[PDB]
Amino acid sequence: GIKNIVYIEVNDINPLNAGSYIMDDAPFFDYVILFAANIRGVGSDATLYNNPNVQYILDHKDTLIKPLQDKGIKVLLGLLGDHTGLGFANMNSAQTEQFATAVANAVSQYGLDGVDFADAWAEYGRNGYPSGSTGSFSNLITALHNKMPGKTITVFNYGYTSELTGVNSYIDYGIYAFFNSPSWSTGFGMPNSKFAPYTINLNSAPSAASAQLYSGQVASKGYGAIGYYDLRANNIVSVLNGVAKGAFKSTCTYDGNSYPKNY
Repeated sequence: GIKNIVYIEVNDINPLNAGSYIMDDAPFFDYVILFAANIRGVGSDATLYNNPNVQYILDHKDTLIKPLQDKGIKVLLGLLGDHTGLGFANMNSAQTEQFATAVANAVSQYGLDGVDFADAWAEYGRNGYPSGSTGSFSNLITALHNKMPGKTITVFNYGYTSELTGVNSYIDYGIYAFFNSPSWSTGFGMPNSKFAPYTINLNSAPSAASAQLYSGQVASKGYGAIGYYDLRANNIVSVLNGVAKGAFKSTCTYDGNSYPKNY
């Protein structure tokens, strides 16, 4: 049961567009990631910051999130560094529990299905924060798991993720971080059934022939997911139908609904 996991840049793209692709009377995509809320060091606090676009979607969850979940799509909050020098991987123990508390609170408050960690753009070490890893990234996954054990946690395989092997039982999926070409390996010791070794950039899209070939390999090699980054509001069905044929022996169709970002 390969899962299709798509990241949506909510600064540009209305997440409802993920619901416009259909394969076998179900949404093509199984997980939608609202990319992204940020971790921000503010003095000695580790903070969760939702920019106006993220916060608008969360404030309008009944119209911008719930319709996806009503279709059976799991909707996750993306988490990304934001240039303050503090990131997932250089926190002390107090900051780790602060950030875990903030994230779990966001998931419960907005009725989300989980979170995705993308350890990018933290600019580790700026503003007096540690320049290297403190080992906090593994403790953060454990803290968050303990606060919300039935919710999904995915990890984009970028940054300090190599440290996560000891905690990987708490991680549902890992996603390969480079686009349009598979790497037949996994990060942080994940089994193949919990990894996407192939991640399609839906903005700078590959050919449908490359998507069908590589997705068929994802399936025949027993991997459990395929990643998709930057679904836009155009009709990208030729690529997704390539995957449907390759990985799912099926087809994917587009319903024509291009949802605007008018907020």
